[PDB]
Amino acid sequence: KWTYFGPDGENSWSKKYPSCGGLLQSPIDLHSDILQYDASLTPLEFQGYNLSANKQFLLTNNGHSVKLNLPSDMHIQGLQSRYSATQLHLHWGNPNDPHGSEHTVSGQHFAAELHIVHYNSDLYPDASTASNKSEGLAVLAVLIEMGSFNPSYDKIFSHLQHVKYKGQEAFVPGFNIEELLPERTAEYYRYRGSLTTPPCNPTVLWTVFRNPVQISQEQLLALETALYCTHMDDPSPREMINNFRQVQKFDERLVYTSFSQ
Amino acid sequence: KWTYFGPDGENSWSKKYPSCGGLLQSPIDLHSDILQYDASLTPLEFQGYNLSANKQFLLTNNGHSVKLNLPSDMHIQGLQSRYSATQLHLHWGNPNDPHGSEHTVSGQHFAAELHIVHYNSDLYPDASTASNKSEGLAVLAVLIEMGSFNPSYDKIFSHLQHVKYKGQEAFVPGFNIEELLPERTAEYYRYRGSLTTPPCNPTVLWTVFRNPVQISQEQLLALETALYCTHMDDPSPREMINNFRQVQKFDERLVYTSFSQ
Ligand SMILES: NS(=O)(=O)c1ccc(C(=O)CSc2ncccn2)cc1Cl
Ligand SMILES: NS(=O)(=O)c1ccc(C(=O)CSc2ncccn2)cc1Cl
Ligand SMILES: [Zn+2]
Ligand SMILES: [Zn+2]
Repeated sequence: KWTYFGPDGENSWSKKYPSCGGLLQSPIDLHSDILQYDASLTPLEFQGYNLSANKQFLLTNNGHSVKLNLPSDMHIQGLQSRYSATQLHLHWGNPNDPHGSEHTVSGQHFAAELHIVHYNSDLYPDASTASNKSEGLAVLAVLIEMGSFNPSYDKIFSHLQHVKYKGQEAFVPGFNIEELLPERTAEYYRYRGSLTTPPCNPTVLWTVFRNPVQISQEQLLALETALYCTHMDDPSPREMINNFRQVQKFDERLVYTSFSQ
Repeated sequence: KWTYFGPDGENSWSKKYPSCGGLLQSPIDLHSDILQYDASLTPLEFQGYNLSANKQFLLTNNGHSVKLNLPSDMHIQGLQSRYSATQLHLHWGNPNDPHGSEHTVSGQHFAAELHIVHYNSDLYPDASTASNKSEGLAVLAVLIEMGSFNPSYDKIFSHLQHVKYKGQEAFVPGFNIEELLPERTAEYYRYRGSLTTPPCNPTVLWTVFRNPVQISQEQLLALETALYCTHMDDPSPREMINNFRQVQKFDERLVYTSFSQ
C-alpha cells in the first residue's frame, strides 16, 4: 500500500521496509564528480530479446507501474553470471510535468525511464528468490526523452487501455525488446544499488545506458493518463502518475563508465 | 539520533519525526517551469543586523551543523508579522563532491547554503514554541559558490577550529550580518515549506536569494573539513560532511519570484 504521493509516499517507505532507509539506494544523480571510466566495462550482448510475434506475453498493472513478463530464455551475456530476464516496466511523471525518470544526469530528469529486470539464473530459481541476495538482480535502464514517435515502445503502449486498473492483465504479441534500447549500447554507467521501489533491496547491479531513446508527446500523454494505481471498483481512485523515486545520497559510492568522454 | 548518513539518515527521519513525511517539505529544486513573477514581492528590510561589536554571540557545533546564536532585536521587516532572528547555520557537501546546498537551481547544487532562521515574534515568545505553529518561521537562504575570498564569512569561519566537536562552543564578536547576504537582495524566490531538518514542520516561509555569494576554495575546504558530528572522546569519529537534505517532490505548486527578468 506504499505510494509515491501522500502519507504513504517515499519518505515513509522505511517505516515498513527497512532497506529503503539503508545503504546502497537507487536511483542517483549521474554527475561528473562521482563518474570514473573503467576500461573493463566491455559490451553487453542481448540474447533471446527478439521474442516471437506468434507468442504472447503478459502485461499487468500491479498498482505501481505497468509490467510486461519476459521469458527466462531472454538473457544478458557479458556479466560475470548469466542474468535472465523476468519483467520490464516504466516510471514517468504526469501530463503537466513530463519529467519522471528515476536516474538524473547532471541534475536533469528525463521524461520517463524503462527498467528491464534480470536475475542471476546461474544461482537462483526465480527473481523473487534472487531479490534479497548478493548481486541477485541486474537492471538495464533506458532514459526516455520527449521526441519522435517510437513504434517499438508503442507495441507496449497500444495495450494500456486494457490494463488501466490494478490487477488487470492483457497479452502483448512478442516483439524485439532490443528495439527499446538506445544507440551505442556499449556506452553505459554501472553501479551497485538497490530496487527503487519497496522493499528497496540493495541487490542490484545497475546499467544505465548513456544515450536516451525518444517517444512522442502523445505517447507520453497516453502513458501518463491511461493508468490507475487502484482497482476498477475502488471508490477512491488514484491516477498512476509520478511513479519515480527522488535521487538518493551517494554515500561514498563511485559510478563507473564504459566511455571515457 | 538523526543523521544524514547510515541507518538514521533522511529516509528514516519520518519514523520519529512524522512531519518529515508530510506536506510542504523542503528543500526543492527551483526550476523555470514552476517560477512565477509576483510584483507583490517587495524588498525585505534587515533591521538590527549590525550586531554590536561590544556583544558576543554563541557559536556551537550541535552535531548537525555549526550554528551562531542571534539576538531577538534582529529582525526582518516587510512580512505579515515581524520575524525575529534566532540563529544561523550552514549546509555543505564534501571535498570529493563539493556541491552541498539544499535548494537547487535548474537541477544544480551550489557549493553550500547559509540559513538565517527567524520566528514570528508578534505571535510567539521564542523560536522553539513557534517552530510547530502556523506562520511560525521565516528563513533567509543564501546560496554559496566558490570564488573570491570573503572576509565577512571569515568572521564566522575563523572560529571553526574552536567548535570542531559536538557540544563545543565559542564566542563571536558582533558583526554586520547583512554582509553575509548577496547582491541585489531584492531579487529572491519565495515559497511556503518546511524545516529541512527534523522535525520538518511545514511552518517556514522561505526566501532564497537569486544571487549567490562567493567564498574562496580554501574557505570552502575549511568548512567541509573543520567539524565533526561526534563528541571529542568518541572512539568512532564521524566527520560533518554532506549535511543537506535531498530535494523533495513539489508538484502542482509554484515558486514566486520577485524578479521576472
Ligand atoms: N524499479 S526497479 O529497481 O527496476 C525493481 C522494481 C521491482 C522489482 C521486483 O519486484 C523484483 S521481484 C521481488 N523483489 C523484492 C521482493 C520480492 N520480489 C525489481 C526491481 Cl530491480
Ligand atoms: N535548516 S532550516 O530549515 O533552516 C531549520 C533548521 C533548524 C531550525 C531550528 O532549530 C528552529 S528552533 C527548533 N526547531 C525545532 C524544534 C525545536 N526548536 C529551524 C529551521 Cl527553519
Ligand atoms: Zn523500476
Ligand atoms: Zn538549514
